[PDB]
Amino acid sequence: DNRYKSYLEGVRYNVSAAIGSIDKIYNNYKLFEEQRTKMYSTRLDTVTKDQAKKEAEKFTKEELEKDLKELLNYIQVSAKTATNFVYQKEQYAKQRLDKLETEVKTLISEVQGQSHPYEAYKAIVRSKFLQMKDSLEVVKGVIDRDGPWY
Repeated sequence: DNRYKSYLEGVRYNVSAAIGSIDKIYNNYKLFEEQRTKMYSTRLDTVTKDQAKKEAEKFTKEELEKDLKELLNYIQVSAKTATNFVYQKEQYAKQRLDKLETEVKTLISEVQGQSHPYEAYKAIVRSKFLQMKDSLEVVKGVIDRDGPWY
């Protein structure tokens, strides 16, 4: 019905948003790591090291924690709406979102434990983080299709 379409539209919206968060954090980590390496390089001059230090100092622990909180919020709202997908073609999305919610809660718990930006990033971009985009893309494929599942 039209109510079900509204549920699909909202989950699609939030899962896309979550994937944006996953892409943002990972890329922020990559850039942070690149700039940190430069800033401590033995083969680079002070001008270059200085610029790297300035770019590295922008990656705060607070931005990461807020990014993970945003990610959790999009996923947890989606998981609740996805109860409606039980016994429907999109059902597989419900279990995957519940499990992602649990996993992102763990990452937030990790980031709080750490005090410095680089170590917080290093603690959270590991095995389970690095499968999250793939899992959300599985969800996306379940909830937003333009033809059969081949």
